[PDB]
Amino acid sequence: HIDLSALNPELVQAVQHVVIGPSSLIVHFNEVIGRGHFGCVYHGTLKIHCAVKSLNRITDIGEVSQFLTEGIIMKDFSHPNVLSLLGICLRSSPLVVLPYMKHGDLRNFIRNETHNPTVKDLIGFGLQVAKGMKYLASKKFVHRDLAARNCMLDEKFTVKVADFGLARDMYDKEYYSVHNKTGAKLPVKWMALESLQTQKFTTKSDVWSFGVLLWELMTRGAPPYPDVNTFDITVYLLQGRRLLQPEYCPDPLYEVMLKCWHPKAEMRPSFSELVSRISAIFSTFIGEH
Ligand SMILES: COCCOc1cnc2ccn([C@H](C)c3nnc4c(F)cc(-c5cnn(C)c5)cn34)c(=O)c2c1
Repeated sequence: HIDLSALNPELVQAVQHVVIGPSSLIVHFNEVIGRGHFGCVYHGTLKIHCAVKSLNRITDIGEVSQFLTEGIIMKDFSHPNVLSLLGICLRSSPLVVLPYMKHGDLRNFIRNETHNPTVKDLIGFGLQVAKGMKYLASKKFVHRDLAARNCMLDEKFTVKVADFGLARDMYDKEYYSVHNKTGAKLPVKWMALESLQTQKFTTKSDVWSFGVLLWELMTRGAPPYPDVNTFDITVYLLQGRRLLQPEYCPDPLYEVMLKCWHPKAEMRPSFSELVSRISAIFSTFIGEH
């Protein structure tokens, strides 16, 4: 039930634009297209193709006014490299309605044997992520879980930063480790040093994660630091170590990665700078699909 008075009065008007009437959404529960810890994702027809995420694997949604507020904030985000929220549908837990992303998550796409992106293509995927993150950062939004598994591609191969707001989940449980003091399940191999120490996330720790994501692109989806175990990553990094330069990664792109992993968070490049530097490197290449 929607209690309009429980919302901030400023936001009441925006509710009509986020809520999807059940007569407008056919959900095909016969075919799972995504699996999160908090719930499964299904085909949906809104005629446009959509992805419908359940949150029923969680025992409770939380404060319904807060859930709507998150929806309202999220729907106002609009950028070609950020996954949009189409809306929220209520059933007698609510369903989150996202655009259909035909080619799935970026990591699986670059690992796929049937597709063959060139080096220029891979750098271009990187640039598209950088633009999405420049936009999210301009809205003061900290992602906290940027990684190739958490970006998706549509039918035109447009790359979108995903896995945030009401779509946030663990879609590959392998890469999340339980903190012993806090219990939080953390993507430690994508995390900045300071975040591993404090569990505080900033746009500058998203930039660190972005550097790792660039490394994933250039290795076509290799797992980072395979011979390091979970929270021993802090010890590993503090030995004076970083991920090695992939074979087909240009020297300037590796230099970009090293700047993203700067020990001083404030000395890491902004996402605007990353878009600028990467656009330059991208422009030096010929040949792409
Ligand atoms: C091969 O892909 C077939 C298309 O299936 C789709 C098509 N479109 C979508 C759209 C959204 N989602 C959920 C809500 C979602 N939202 N963000 C993400 C994300 F960042 C990653 C994933 C994901 C799914 N599987 N994996 C490995 C990662 C799923 N994500 C989906 O799971 C989803 C699944």
